[PDB]
Amino acid sequence: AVEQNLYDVGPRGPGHYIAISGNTAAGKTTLIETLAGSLRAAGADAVGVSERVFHHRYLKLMFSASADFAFPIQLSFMLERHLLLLDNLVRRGRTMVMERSHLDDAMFVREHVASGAITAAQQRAYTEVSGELNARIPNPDLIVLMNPEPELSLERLARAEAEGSRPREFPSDAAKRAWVHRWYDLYQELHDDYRRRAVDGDLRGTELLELDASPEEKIATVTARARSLVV
Amino acid sequence: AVEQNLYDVGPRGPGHYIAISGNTAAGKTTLIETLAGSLRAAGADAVGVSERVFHHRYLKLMFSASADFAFPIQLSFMLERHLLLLDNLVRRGRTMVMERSHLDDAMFVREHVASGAITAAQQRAYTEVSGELNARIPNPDLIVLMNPEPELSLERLARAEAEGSRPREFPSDAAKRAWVHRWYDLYQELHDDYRRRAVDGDLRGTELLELDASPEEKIATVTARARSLVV
Ligand SMILES: Nc1ccn([C@@H]2S[C@@](O)(CO)[C@@H](O)[C@H]2O)c(=O)n1
Ligand SMILES: Nc1ccn([C@@H]2S[C@@](O)(CO)[C@@H](O)[C@H]2O)c(=O)n1
Repeated sequence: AVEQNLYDVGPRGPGHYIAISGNTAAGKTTLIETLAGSLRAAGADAVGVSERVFHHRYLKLMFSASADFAFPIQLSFMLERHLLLLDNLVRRGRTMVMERSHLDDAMFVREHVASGAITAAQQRAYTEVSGELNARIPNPDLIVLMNPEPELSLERLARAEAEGSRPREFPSDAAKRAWVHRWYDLYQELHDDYRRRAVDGDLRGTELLELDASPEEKIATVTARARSLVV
Repeated sequence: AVEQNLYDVGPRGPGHYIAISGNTAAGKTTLIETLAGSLRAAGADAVGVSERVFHHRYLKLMFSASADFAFPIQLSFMLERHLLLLDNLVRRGRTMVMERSHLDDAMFVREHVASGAITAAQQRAYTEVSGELNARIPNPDLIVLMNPEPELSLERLARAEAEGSRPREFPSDAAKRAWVHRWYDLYQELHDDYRRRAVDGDLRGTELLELDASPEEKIATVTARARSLVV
C-alpha cells in the first residue's frame, strides 16, 4: 500500500472507479493487479486495491467472537474503504480498481443480522452512517459481476490456508464453509438487484459488465471496458 | 503497540480502565507510560495507550480538508478506540491506561459541528453509532481530570513540531492555535459535566480524581489511586 501511495496526505474532479462485485472469498488479487497495470500502461495513475488492505488486525474475531466484534469490524470495512476512496479517487483523482465497492458492504452486515451477531438496532445505526458516507462517494463507473461458486472459493481458500499464504480466519472448517455459502447466496440476490438498479435504479450512469468464457477471455473483456475510461 | 500486544486475536471479566480527560493536545505519553509501568510493578498486565495509536494515516486531512474528512476521521477515532478497548479491556481482561476514554470523543465531533465541518445529519448518525458502541464498553474505573492551559499546550506543540518529533498536523499556525483553544474551551465545559455526572449521572460507580501541586505530586496522587485497583 506504500508502493501504491494509498495514504498520501499531500496536495493533489474524481478519477475513475472500477469494481468487481462477487463472493471473492479467496480473492481476485491477480485480476485487479493485472487490470490496474493495464490502465497504468495506458497512462492512468491506477492502483488495484484488494480487500486485504481493509482487513482489520482484529478480523478473526468477527468470526470467532461474532456477537461482540462483527458490528465494529463491519464498521471498519465500510469506514476504511470510504476513506481510501475519498482520498484517492475523489480528492486526488486517481483510478481505483477495487476488489469490492462501497455498495457491497451492507450485504455483509445483513448476513450478521440474520445470524444474530449484529442486532437490529446496530444495523439501523450502521445504515444511518452508511447513508451519510456513501452520499459522498461517486458510484463506480464500471462494475464487473463475478460471483464464483462456493466449492471453488472453498478449494482455493483451503489451499491458501494449508500453504500458509493466508491465516485461517474462521473458528472451524464448518464455519468457514457456512460463511462462504451465506455470502454466495446473498451475492446471487445482490446481483439480481444490480441488474435492476443499473436500468431502473441509482446505477443508470454506470456500466454494468456481466461475463459469459475462459479466464483469458474474461480478463480481456474487463480490460477492454476499463480502458475506455483512461484519458 | 506490538510490544504492548495490543492487537492479539488469540484466546484470553474485564480488566481495569484508567483514563485521563483533558485537552492533551501535546500528549501525556510520559505520564500514561509511567503510570502503566507502576501498575505492571504491582502485578497487572497494564499498558499505556497514547492517542497516537489512533491517529489515522489521513489525520492531517481532518484539519486541512475538514469539510470532507472530519466526519470519517472522527468515526475512526471512536471506532479504533472502541475495538482496542473491546479486545484488550473486555475480552482479554487487561489493564488500560488511556490518554483519552471513549466518553470524550463526542466533544470533538461537537467542535466540528460548530465550525460547519460536520453537518447536523452527520452528527445524528455519529451519535446513533456512538450510543451502540459505548453501550458495550464499561465506564472507566478511574478518570483523572487534567486540562492544561492552551498556552502551555501550544508551547509544547511548537517545540515538538520544530524539532521534528511530530508532524505539523494543522494547515496554518492560526488553525493550530484555534483548534487547541476550541478544544480547551469545550473541555472546561466537559469537566463541569463530569463533576455532575460522577455524583448524579451515569458515573456514580467511577472514581473521579481532580488534582490540586507539583508534577511530582500529581503523578504520585494518580498512581496511588490507580494502584488501589491492582489485584
Ligand atoms: N464488509 C466485508 C467485506 C469483506 N469481508 C470478508 S473479510 C475477507 O476478505 C477475508 O479474506 C473475505 O472473507 C470477505 O468476504 C467481510 O467479512 N465483510
Ligand atoms: N476524537 C479525537 C481525539 C483526538 N483528537 C486530536 S488528534 C491529536 O492527538 C493529534 O496529536 C490531538 O490533536 C487531539 O486533540 C481529535 O481531533 N479527535
